[PDB]
Amino acid sequence: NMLLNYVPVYVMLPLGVVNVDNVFEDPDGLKEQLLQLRAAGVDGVMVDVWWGIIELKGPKQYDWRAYRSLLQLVQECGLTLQAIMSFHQCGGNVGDIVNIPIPQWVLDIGESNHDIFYTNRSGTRNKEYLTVGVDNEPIFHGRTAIEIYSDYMKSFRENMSDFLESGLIIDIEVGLGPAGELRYPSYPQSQGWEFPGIGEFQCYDKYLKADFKAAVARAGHPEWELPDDAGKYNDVPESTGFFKSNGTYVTEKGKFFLTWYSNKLLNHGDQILDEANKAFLGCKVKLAIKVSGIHWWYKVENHAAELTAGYYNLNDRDGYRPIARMLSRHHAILNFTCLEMRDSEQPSDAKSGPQELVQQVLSGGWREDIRVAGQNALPRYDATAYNQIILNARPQGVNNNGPPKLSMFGVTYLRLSDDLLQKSNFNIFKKFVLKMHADQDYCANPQKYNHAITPLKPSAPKIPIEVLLEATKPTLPFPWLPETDMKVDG
Ligand SMILES: OC[C@H]1O[C@H](O[C@H]2[C@H](O)[C@@H](O)[C@@H](O)O[C@@H]2CO)[C@H](O)[C@@H](O)[C@@H]1O
Ligand SMILES: OC[C@H]1O[C@H](O[C@H]2[C@H](O)[C@@H](O)[C@H](O)O[C@@H]2CO)[C@H](O)[C@@H](O)[C@@H]1O
Repeated sequence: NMLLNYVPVYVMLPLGVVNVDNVFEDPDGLKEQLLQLRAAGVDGVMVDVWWGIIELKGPKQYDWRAYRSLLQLVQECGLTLQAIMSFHQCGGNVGDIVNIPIPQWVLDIGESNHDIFYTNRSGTRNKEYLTVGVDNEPIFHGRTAIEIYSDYMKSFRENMSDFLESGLIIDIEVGLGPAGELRYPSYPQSQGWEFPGIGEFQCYDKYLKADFKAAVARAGHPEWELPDDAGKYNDVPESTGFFKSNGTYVTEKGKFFLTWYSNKLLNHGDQILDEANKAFLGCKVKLAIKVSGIHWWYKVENHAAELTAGYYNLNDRDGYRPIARMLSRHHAILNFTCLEMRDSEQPSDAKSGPQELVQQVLSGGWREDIRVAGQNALPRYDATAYNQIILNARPQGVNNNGPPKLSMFGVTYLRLSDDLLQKSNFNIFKKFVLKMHADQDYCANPQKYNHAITPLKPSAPKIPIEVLLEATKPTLPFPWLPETDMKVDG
């Protein structure tokens, strides 16, 4: 049956649907929009559950009331929900039209200890997320950063228990860094970064610097220092000593640093996911993390932008499959957030390969036998964008005999706005939804298309770092069709 080819579609809700004062501002307005989505066959919606709004007053001072009202409305509108545990700030990244800082009480501690923030070589502190350096430092009124995240998710589970039991929440997206993505804030617009700048390493806070120094000492090179020839945010790779041909990134010193830098993210994610598995154990939901799509400079040997973000990906070293393998022990979903771009849409001087990057990441995930989901990186309303998303959703097209050999677990569309609802735009979006559903009508029971969700099982045993890194072995991607067999153009 064709339903086996069905890929669910979710729509992101506006940022700030619940304001900084923890108030569900316009219920009636959202309702009408939500009903529009329901009639269009949309499967569900995605929302940020902002740490800065909920635990604002103080440690463990949670107020879940506004979010309970929101979930109630979504449920009433016949939609499922993807809940993001947003432990980051809204404001300094593209599209952030509202300002939502992390909890003030955490920022107060940051006033006396500036090193709890990601820091660049110049010493600029980025306050949008707590550095991985303090994940296990008990400096937040007795708790470590990971315990804060853990306590938050547990409180969410217990306070939204009725919604979880009724099957409203489809998956929990665990925020692991800037914009909720597992990465370093290497391209901060708030510090002047501009596409296609290579970005900057963010390992200069005292905790990470100390860890690095101890690490190189144990490696027999106590004199090694953090990169000091990597240039600045808006530089191009060839103008730096670190990324130029035969540069530092290829020396023993450089390879050690890059391995150390990227391993911190793998462990950061693995440790917090452990806490997430415990908090939602037994619940009928799946866990997911977000991986950013850094396509600029992907076409040059150095992959500079990926490297500064923490993805140690080179033409001869797969820096994404290790993440996918890590996720397998948690039975988690890899949500890749750059699914709509085509290489030709990028300026030539950016050496951008979003199409190839997508193929590499998705293939790596299917290779490791984990579920892969996606999302468009920038707002798009045109058919070419939707057609590219549909292609990536089912790389080899639909199968009339049974399930397609390759398919994504779901796609989340950014974002709900008045522009999307405009007659012509919404008309195209409806066709997009239809094609994602493989020409089938909206299907309320996920079991029908083999998406039944069972109780969350405890994570499998810890996988040693050396085993995760075996996944760095380059592999050929799965074959992609030149264009989808389910085009919106009709
Ligand atoms: O509301 C979810 C999320 O949206 C934005 O982050 C997006 C970003 O805009 C995309 O380009 C891509 O990177 O995926 C991100 C994660 O979904 C907000 O900036 C972020 O704060 C927010 O959590
Ligand atoms: O900010 C991260 C995103 O940067 C680029 O997006 C640019 C886009 O290329 C440019 O035309 C527009 O004016 O600004 C946006 C925002 O910087 C990348 O193309 C995206 O993949 C990144 O997510």
